[PDB]
Amino acid sequence: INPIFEPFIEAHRYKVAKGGRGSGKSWAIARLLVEAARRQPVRILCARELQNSISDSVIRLLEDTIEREGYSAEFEIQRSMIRHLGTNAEFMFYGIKNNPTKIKSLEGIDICWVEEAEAVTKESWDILIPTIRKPFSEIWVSFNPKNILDDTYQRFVVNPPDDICLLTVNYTDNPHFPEVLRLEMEECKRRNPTLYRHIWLGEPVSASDMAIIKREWLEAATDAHKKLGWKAKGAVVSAHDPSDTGPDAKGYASRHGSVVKRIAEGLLMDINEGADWATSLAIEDGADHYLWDGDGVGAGLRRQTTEAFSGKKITATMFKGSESPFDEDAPYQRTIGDVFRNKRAQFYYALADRLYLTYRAVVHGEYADPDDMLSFDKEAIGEKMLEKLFAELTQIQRKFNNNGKLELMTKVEMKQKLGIPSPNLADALMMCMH
Ligand SMILES: Nc1ncnc2c1ncn2[C@@H]1O[C@H](COP(=O)(O)OP(=O)(O)OP(=O)(O)O)[C@@H](O)[C@H]1O
Repeated sequence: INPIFEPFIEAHRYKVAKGGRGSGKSWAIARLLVEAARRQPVRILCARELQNSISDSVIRLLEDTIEREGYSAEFEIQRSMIRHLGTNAEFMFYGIKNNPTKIKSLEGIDICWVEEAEAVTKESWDILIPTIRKPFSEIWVSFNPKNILDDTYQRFVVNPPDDICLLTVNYTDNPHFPEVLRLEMEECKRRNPTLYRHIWLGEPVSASDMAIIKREWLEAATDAHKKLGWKAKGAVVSAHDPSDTGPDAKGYASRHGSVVKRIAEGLLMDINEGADWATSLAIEDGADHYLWDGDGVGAGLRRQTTEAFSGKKITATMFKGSESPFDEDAPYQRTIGDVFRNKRAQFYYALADRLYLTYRAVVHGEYADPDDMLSFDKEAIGEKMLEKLFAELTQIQRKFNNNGKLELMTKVEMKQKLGIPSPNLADALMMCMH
């Protein structure tokens, strides 16, 4: 048996293994679980978040282990069950989303193994954990970490329970590391160091220290006009971000007063189609104002935009983020110009203060004028889009400036350094602060 896992044979209420791909932690566990089964009448539940059929489950890998060691002649193998013929030990495999009624009813569970545990939401941990309540029962947990603010990572790494054996492992710890995987992993290290550290060295997605917007604010911000009770009041503003000539997706944002109402992504579109797209959406959303990025490829859109808005009262404006700050000589509320390097920084910061405010209002009770907060309308926007947006905002980053000014990493630099695509929803949403 693979020696790092030695602490698991001892008796802990919580046994957790976290790591990257190819760290041999599914194989090891299936091994230990099998060996335990040959020597004790243990009822072993194997639970996952989603199990739409039996093939999604860890049964195939227990059949493979069983055959690999040569134990085949000891076990009974059916469709949804494995049983040891001597000890009478039993494996069963359910999904926590599919059969919550069945999982509460189960009786006498000694060992529960959650696998692919990173997908397991909080509502499932709350349903499961009490059901494994026999004394000296253990709950075994394997997982690759995604975001640092997901429940599973919170529950065991951040705010651990009592009696936890926490093992960390990478491929750097796998004695039998297949070439099939060594290949995928070398390709990755070279093409995208940042995705590599996520995937293979199992480092979770966390807030950078240079980040201007906290995830928590965004959550707080969601439906914050429904939580504090105030309505969308103001002009409607729409923003289009034309992206580039690359694969990256076009952005459109839009709000009514302090409430954001549409976040749309524009796909498979050139500059003019993309132009026609956002232009119609701004008409559709009854925009009073409509801006767009002209810094790059968007510079020549001007004529096509004003022609689209002919007949309607809609101000169209080419926004340039690299230009000096709006009202740069005005004092800061030391001048504006002293404080921001360009309009791009100015308006991401407007956004963040707005967010931060709402967050203080929603979460600590502190008053703030609804004209100063920001609220995401979840029904309007639709949770898919909403999530894409939140993933992007939280990567917007501060970079050093030699004159003490506030300045952001440019989209090109984020793409180059973070290996992420261009944050065009964020950039579209940012432009709405004007
Ligand atoms: N004890 C072992 N003996 C032989 N090969 C092993 C052993 N442990 C791991 N391996 C090899 O390393 C590979 C990775 O194993 P495993 O699937 O457990 O990794 P994992 O941590 O579950 O990764 P993932 O997160 O992709 O599920 C396996 O396919 C296997 O071929």
